[PDB]
Amino acid sequence: TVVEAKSRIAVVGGGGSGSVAAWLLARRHDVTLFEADEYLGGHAYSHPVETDQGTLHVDMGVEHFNEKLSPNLFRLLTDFGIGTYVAPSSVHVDFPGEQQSWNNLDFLGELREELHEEFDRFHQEMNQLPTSYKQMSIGEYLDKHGYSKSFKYKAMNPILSIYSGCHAPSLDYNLMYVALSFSMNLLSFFSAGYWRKAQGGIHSYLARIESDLGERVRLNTPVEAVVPTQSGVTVLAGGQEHHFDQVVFATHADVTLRLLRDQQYRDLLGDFAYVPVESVLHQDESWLSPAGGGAYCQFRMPEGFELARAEEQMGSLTRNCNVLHPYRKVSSPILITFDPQEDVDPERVIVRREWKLPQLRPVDVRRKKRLHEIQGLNGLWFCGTDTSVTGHEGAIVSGMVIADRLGVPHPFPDDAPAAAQFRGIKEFMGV
Amino acid sequence: VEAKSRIAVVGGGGSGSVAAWLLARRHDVTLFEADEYLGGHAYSHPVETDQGTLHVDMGVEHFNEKLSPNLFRLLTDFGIGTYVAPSSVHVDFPGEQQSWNNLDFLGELREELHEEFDRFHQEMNQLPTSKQMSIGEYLDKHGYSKSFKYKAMNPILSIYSGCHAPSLDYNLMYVALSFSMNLLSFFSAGYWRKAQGGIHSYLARIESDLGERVRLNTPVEAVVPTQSGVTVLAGGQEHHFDQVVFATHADVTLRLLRTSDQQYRDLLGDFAYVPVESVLHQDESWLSPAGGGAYCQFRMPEGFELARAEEQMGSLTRNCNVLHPYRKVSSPILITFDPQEDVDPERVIVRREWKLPQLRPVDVRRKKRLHEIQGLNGLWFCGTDTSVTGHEGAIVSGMVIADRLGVPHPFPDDAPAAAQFRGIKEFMGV
Ligand SMILES: Cc1cc2nc3c(=O)[nH]c(=O)nc-3n(C[C@H](O)[C@H](O)[C@H](O)COP(=O)(O)OP(=O)(O)OC[C@H]3O[C@@H](n4cnc5c(N)ncnc54)[C@H](O)[C@@H]3O)c2cc1C
Ligand SMILES: Cc1cc2nc3c(=O)[nH]c(=O)nc-3n(C[C@H](O)[C@H](O)[C@H](O)COP(=O)(O)OP(=O)(O)OC[C@H]3O[C@@H](n4cnc5c(N)ncnc54)[C@H](O)[C@@H]3O)c2cc1C
Ligand code: NA
Ligand code: NA
Repeated sequence: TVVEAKSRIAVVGGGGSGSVAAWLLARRHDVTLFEADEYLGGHAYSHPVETDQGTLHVDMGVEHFNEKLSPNLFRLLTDFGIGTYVAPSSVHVDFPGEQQSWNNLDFLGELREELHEEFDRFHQEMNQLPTSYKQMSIGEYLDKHGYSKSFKYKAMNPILSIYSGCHAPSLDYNLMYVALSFSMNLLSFFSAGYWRKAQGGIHSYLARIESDLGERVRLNTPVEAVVPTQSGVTVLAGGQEHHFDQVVFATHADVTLRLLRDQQYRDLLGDFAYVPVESVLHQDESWLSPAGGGAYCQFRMPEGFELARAEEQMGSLTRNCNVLHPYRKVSSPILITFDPQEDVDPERVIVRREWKLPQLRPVDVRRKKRLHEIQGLNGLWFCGTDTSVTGHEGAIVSGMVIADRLGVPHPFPDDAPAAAQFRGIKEFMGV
Repeated sequence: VEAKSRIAVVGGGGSGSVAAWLLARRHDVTLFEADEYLGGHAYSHPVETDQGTLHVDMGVEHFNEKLSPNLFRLLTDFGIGTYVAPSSVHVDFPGEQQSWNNLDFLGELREELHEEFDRFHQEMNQLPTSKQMSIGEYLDKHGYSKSFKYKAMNPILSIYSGCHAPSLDYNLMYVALSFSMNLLSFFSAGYWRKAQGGIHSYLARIESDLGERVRLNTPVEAVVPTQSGVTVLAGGQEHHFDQVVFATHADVTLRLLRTSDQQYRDLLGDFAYVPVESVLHQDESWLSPAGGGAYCQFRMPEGFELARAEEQMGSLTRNCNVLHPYRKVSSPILITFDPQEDVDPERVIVRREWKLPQLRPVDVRRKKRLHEIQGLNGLWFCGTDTSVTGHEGAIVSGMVIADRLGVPHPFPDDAPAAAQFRGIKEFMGV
């Protein structure tokens, strides 16, 4: 397929992937970016919180990345003159009994006493692993390598749930992803992980992308349908018909399919599994740990847990924002509880967000790769979290891959690691 | 070099011992050791406590499975366990609340320097993927404060370079790598492992495995390559060998060597060292009043002058009671390296005097050049001075020499251990 310059190209979905694709495609082509909600970024949302220090753009979805893991995102932020800061992944885990806890800052707690030897063995086994087990599950490994049910549900499951989704079948996800998160110091039982945050919310780089695009962006304009035709492609958005030569989808595969209007498409876009996530921005200081109230990530398992019913019981993850270095002078509590099990005072709740995260079982990964088939067929292209590897870097680099295929080359060839990532994703996507 | 040859090993530290142990296979080896034990820098001193006798690591104590694969397999095969001893660091300076640590964000120095600690980590991480300059030159060219240089950079580097060392003159890549690999960090404790029951445990085993091939308290006096073979003068006796392997520091190697070739002085002279004094004591007045929970505690004495900063050195204490096996103990276990202030003689268990090599790019360039005199006049060189830094660097150079003498790398199966060996063998130019 040959795509001429100055073509009319639409971008459906304006999250991180859409926005990057739209922004690079604004060079070379005439682009329009359709976004259902009142802002750019989607999972990258920074909610304004009023405080004594000013207005804070509090990250409720996407929060963390770093310069090793996310090179392209890092250069992008740099060039936009956006600073990053270190937000170490300090973790404290609370369970029902007296002193029934553990943390990655000190060696205190009954669970630490009960489990230290397994935390220690785990780190060794994880590190020796990347160097069978090709697509294995973390749960299968734990069982086959004699780890206690206590480690499985009191250590493994909570740590995995500091992201990776609480509702998610965390113990079923790919072994290599856990082995890598541990070797790369993203998760650890002995130290806080090396995580970075963007200066003045993650939205900062999107807010710039938004200005740079200007009139090309349609906020509050949900697409209703994308109909490829003999002539070109027809987009029905915000009660109007639009004529384009190409259409780029940066929406979740389920949304992509509902908007697309062949049953090869139903095969490749249907069956994509998701996990509900509820981010709750609140100020109810009763969620803070009485012993670990100084750690960034605080996990709490409610009363009547019962280790035998462990698959049924679920804990809640709170994020102590006041522990973030920019929020040090701020006097008002800033908490984020994901999927709260116990109650959260409605009087103290700033806002709630309801999102869906893709599952990461090797089958889901196998599904993603297969999309290479419908790429650049009937003037359609697919990018986003569902077409790429996990994380923000994965999403925004996927948008870069599609933009590159439409004659806008990778913006940072100079940056060796950023070029390597792009080469990786382009290869993963089969584009 | 034919099999069943008579080979001597001068120096019985980690490198010697590993080389001797692998060379016991294929050849008839003798291991000469000046001191009463095997290991040298790897020393574990017995300390009596209510819970038991502890083999307290006073020299070499840190490694991990990523950094030290060969050392790790060696320990495993000998049935020796390892534990996590995170590199928690607290830095104390003369004023009120004039400190910083890698566990929390408290302290005046933390307030004064947070932005630079943060910038540093980014710059370090982006660097190996981008420099034969010093850490000091980099710091200066990249606008870092003299406060950062002497109150943050210099103390953190102290953990393994020694409070004395012109640490700021050491190569940049060594710092860039120590930071990217989470060995040193201003935001988290480093992933460091310790051997269970002291580091000596693996040496104590090689000692048994060698038996009568080991000659302790037998300092070599001279190594004279002859027309016939080589002649070793050790403990007032003449010994006849076909090959001689030196696992002693280059300065010691030269003093022992008697060759009449100027080149030897060129390659072995000019090697720079740094004195280190390890002090195993129980004087709790060395613990930080604020950071007494961190593993590595640095203290700069009163009258520090930021302008005279090159002249003043601080002292590094190691809070052993923070180690997980030492958690039930009730007697303080401290190790102060190069104490500036007075340490109570009533509370001093023992002292050790050692010398560490300098790691300026010139020193690194010297090490590589030794490839010239290797396997000449029936002599071979291994050790800390012929290899990259650390215990792995040391024992793997002993393995490289053993492999050159027909004893192949013992762990080809272990992919990372094979890769390290391939690396060192290449670095050494052997
Ligand atoms: C709670 C949460 C926390 C996360 N934390 C991290 C983290 O710290 N780091 C990290 O790297 N990743 C994290 N992620 C993963 C995240 O999904 C990705 O990082 C990335 O943001 C996904 O980008 P995306 O644009 O493909 O998806 P989305 O962000 O979901 O973008 C899709 C967009 O399409 C829009 N859209 C939907 N329907 C229509 C329509 N009809 N017409 C037009 N537009 C439409 C949506 O409104 C949305 O803006 C997190 C995700 C969640 C949900
Ligand atoms: C205080 C200190 C702490 C350290 N901590 C660490 C750490 O945590 N981790 C790490 O990886 N590295 C550490 N090191 C670095 C250390 O030098 C190496 O890890 C390694 O132990 C060096 O091995 P080596 O055998 O080459 O040198 P050495 O250990 O010094 O061995 C040389 C041996 O030669 C002997 N010898 C000297 N003269 C003669 C003679 N005339 N005849 C015969 N034998 C002789 C000596 O007695 C000694 O046993 C530390 C070093 C010191 C001094
Ligand atoms: Na600690
Ligand atoms: Na912290």
